[PDB]
Amino acid sequence: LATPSPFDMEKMVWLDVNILEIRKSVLENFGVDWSKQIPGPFAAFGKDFV
Amino acid sequence: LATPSPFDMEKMVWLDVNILEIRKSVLENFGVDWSKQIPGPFAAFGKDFV
Repeated sequence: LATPSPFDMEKMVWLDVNILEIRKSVLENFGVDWSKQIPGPFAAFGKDFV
Repeated sequence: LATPSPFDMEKMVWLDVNILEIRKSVLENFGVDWSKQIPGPFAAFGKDFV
């Protein structure tokens, strides 16, 4: 004839979460940048034999 | 011969909810910003041997 409870009281849990992030960066760009491809010498010939 | 009730009177529950929020921010931008890429020296040569 016994009856159950509507529900069972459960233990409660507390959760503590930490998330830590650090970012660092360095950027340098220095010097003299020259041309690396330049025109070369040229030669040409032309004649009319007849 | 007994009959059930049309329904059962249940207990009534009051819920009180509080949500609190605060945001703060600072933004600074100061100094002098110069050019970092400038034209460099140039040289050119040209000749007609024949």
